[PDB]
Amino acid sequence: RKCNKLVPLFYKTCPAGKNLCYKMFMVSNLTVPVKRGCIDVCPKNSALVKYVCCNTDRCN
Repeated sequence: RKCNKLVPLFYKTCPAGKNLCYKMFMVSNLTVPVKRGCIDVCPKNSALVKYVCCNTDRCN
């Protein structure tokens, strides 16, 4: 599967060695949208980057 989104106008896929996907943003740093990538596990988030992890069609 792949992630059909990463930013407000971006999209990308992944290999078979990853697991899900997550759009990494900032906490009120810029605005909300920033970037995204693949993932292997999704525990919790942090107070520095918005780790929006998901395994839906927009990720896994």
